[PDB]
Amino acid sequence: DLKAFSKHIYNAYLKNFNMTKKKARSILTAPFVIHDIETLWQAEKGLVWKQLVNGLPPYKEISVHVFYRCQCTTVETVRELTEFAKSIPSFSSLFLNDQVTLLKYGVHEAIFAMLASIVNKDGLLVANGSGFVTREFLRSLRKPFSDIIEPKFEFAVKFNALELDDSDLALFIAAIILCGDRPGLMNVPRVEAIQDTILRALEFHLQANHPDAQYLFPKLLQKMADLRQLVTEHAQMMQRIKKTETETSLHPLLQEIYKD
Ligand SMILES: O=C(O)CCCCCOc1ccccc1CN(Cc1ccccc1)C(=O)c1ccc(-c2ccsc2)cc1
Repeated sequence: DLKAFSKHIYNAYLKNFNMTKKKARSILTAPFVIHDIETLWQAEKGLVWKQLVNGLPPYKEISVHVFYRCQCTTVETVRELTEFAKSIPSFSSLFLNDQVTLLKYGVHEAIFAMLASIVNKDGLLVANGSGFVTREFLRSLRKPFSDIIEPKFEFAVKFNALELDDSDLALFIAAIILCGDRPGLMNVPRVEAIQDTILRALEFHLQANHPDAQYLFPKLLQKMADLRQLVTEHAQMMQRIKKTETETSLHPLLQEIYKD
């Protein structure tokens, strides 16, 4: 019963996401390194990006350009997370408006967790694993763009120290999205009941896949709390960019996510 619930979620994870954590870490341990303006120009003229540079909004400056590449990945990851959730029968049985509520308030927590896999202390992978942007370069961008990036590195390296595999992540992501505390949810008891079953699946999976791990499941529940604070800080910083970087465009889907 529950063993099949989990594997249904695991198959949805493998089907709807392109790069696994296993692949990400193997690459991280070669990609073209982006560490300065010159290598960023070469990467944009040399590497193959999911989003064609010509499709981005008009050029404004280096910091803004990186910010647009950031939006490309988060919007692409929202797309995959939406198909991942829709491949979960219990998620698809909710009314469409509750599905949107859960994605609206959940995808960024999910993004900052799942994409921790492509990050290490030195930087993170870009361009489908073909590039590697250095943390030092991202820190050298001008405020406020350097400010929004650093907190995610601190989380990702502490998160990666838990050594979750893709099977753990699949359940963990499902649990983030199916969260009963999201504002404006219609059928709270149903979402709460689904989240509880996912968490029960998570614990059963962990104690089998990580029999010698100490306190791993409560450690992950604390990371769910951390992610909420991370996203809260992120949304505050995004509202400051909207306010004072009027020249910077925001993808319409993210405008809808941050509309409040
Ligand atoms: O709110 C939104 O969704 C839009 C506003 C996002 C602003 C904050 O974005 C980031 C902050 C910290 C780290 C990474 C990202 C963005 N990001 C997702 C992510 C990956 C790991 C962990 C958490 C998130 C990326 O994958 C990424 C893609 C491209 C580049 C790049 C390309 C050429 S020069 C730089 C750099 C990063």
